[PDB]
Amino acid sequence: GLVPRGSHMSGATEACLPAGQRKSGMNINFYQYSLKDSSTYSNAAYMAYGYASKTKLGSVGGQTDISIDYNIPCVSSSGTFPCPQEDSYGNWGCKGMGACSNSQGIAYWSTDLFGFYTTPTNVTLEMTGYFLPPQTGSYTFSFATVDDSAILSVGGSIAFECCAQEQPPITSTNFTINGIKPWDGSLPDNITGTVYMYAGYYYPLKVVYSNAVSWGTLPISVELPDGTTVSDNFEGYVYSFDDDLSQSNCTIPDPSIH
Ligand SMILES: [Cl-]
Ligand code: NA
Ligand code: NA
Repeated sequence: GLVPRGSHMSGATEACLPAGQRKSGMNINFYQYSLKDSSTYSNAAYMAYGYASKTKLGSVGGQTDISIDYNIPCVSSSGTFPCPQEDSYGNWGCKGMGACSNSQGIAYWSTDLFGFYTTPTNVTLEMTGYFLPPQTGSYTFSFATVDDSAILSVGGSIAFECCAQEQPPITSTNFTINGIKPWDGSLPDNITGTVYMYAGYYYPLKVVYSNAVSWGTLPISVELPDGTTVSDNFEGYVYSFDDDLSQSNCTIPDPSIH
């Protein structure tokens, strides 16, 4: 037939064609989150949008390396150095450093999260931008682990609205990856999610990440239609556009027929 039929029951992911100046990387907004609060970040509403009701701490733009790997200090006999989580032992030391004199349970200040000075022990952040698929097909995003709670959303009206990257968060809880910390322990059941994407359309992407104490971890990857994996450094795939709420044609509700 002359035209493609379209994804069944209007099932294609919404994408966008912003007409403004494209900028490399994602924007990161930082919000207050309380030290040792193991409940707030277990709620879907909080992780989708409620985080923005807490105080905004600041922001950084243009971020292409988006994985998180925050290691608390070990105040050791040889100086103060970050301790890989898997090297921590006892009550407590860090392998190759001896015993640590400092508490694992206090807030720590660092620029490890995107160069922004804050407390990676206890914070929530929102990454926004647009993913640009180079190839049409199935993309599988993943979190290798999650310390402590995280979601990933892809698509217009799921991550955010087209041409409206900078707006307050939308209320969708239709997460592509639900890595929300379970109520009473365990890892979330599944930390991959798949999206079918058409080459050359800009797909809204939101990651919301929260930590309550100590180590923070969110190693982000995507497997491309050709079977290759991109991990941590998403340069060439992720972009930002300043809002243009007046660009009438920006939203492509069905890229499979556009
Ligand atoms: Cl040691
Ligand atoms: Na780590
Ligand atoms: Na943690």
